[PDB]
Amino acid sequence: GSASEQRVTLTNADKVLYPATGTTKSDIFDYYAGVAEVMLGHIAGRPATRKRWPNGVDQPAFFEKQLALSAPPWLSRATVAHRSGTTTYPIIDSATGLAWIAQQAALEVHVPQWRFVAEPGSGELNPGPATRLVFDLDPGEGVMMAQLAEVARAVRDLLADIGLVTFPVTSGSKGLHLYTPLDEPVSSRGATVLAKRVAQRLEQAMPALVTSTMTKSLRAGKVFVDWSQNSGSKTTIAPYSLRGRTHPTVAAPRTWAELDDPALRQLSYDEVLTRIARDGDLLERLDA
Ligand SMILES: Nc1nc2c(ncn2[C@H]2C[C@H](O)[C@@H](COP(=O)(O)OP(=O)(O)OP(=O)(O)O)O2)c(=O)[nH]1
Ligand SMILES: [Mn+2]
Repeated sequence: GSASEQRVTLTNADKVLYPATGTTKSDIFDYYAGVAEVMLGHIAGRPATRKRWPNGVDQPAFFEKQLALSAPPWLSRATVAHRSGTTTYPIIDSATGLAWIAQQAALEVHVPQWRFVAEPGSGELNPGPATRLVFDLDPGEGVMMAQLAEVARAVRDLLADIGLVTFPVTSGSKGLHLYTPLDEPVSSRGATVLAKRVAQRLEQAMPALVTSTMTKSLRAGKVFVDWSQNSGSKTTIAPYSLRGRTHPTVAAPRTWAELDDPALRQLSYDEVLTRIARDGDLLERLDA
């Protein structure tokens, strides 16, 4: 047989991971198979952080970064050297990798905004430049859909001023993520400076509606435009990832027109599958 053959065996297919909806391991396994083609492009080359709920969303969960030796040997992996040590992460780059994610009850896949880059001579994978910016728009107390959308459109307009395109993704939880592919990749530190400059410019433009800082007392009635996830040490829920919440909602790509809907809400995994069939990947232009 082939040494590099990728195989995953689904166990406990009937096990309910979302008690509120009765969503099972098998549901999740089929979901990740269903979204593989559109999901993979946006996690390719990135260290994948997992959040796992072995007995579902009403039972304890844990983040996992290092790839355990018990994990399939055929999974791609690469190392990040940080201040305190060294971490070797999985890189999910095949449908069977996503099958492994399902089998792990890794409901959530989280990635940074940079990709590993192979050295010309050595071929060793090392962290490379940011390929895209992400903004996390977190609505504060009492912020309406009209305001959050208004703020998203303001971000998009400022980015267009600098020749960039913006893609909205409702997070699956409470807020809204905006991605923009960089014309020239730049260091994560540089990406973070740029993202910060954008958030501060918007805050200057609409200080009643937007904050660029974490400070808790300034949050009420404002959208927090979080630029800090562009840090190379930070990770953000991957597009098409499930969320480990009461319902199986998804970090779902949207159209700008959809954000114009006052009835805007998070989308469930079944809706996301139907939308892929109809429209393909709304994020097709974000990566590759
Ligand atoms: N403890 C821990 N926290 C993490 C890690 N990676 C990311 N986080 C935090 C920072 C991210 O903002 C967050 C990802 O999911 P959250 O629900 O907290 O933020 P998200 O923007 O997805 O939801 P929202 O739209 O604000 O309701 O988790 C990690 O490895 N360990
Ligand atoms: Mn948020």
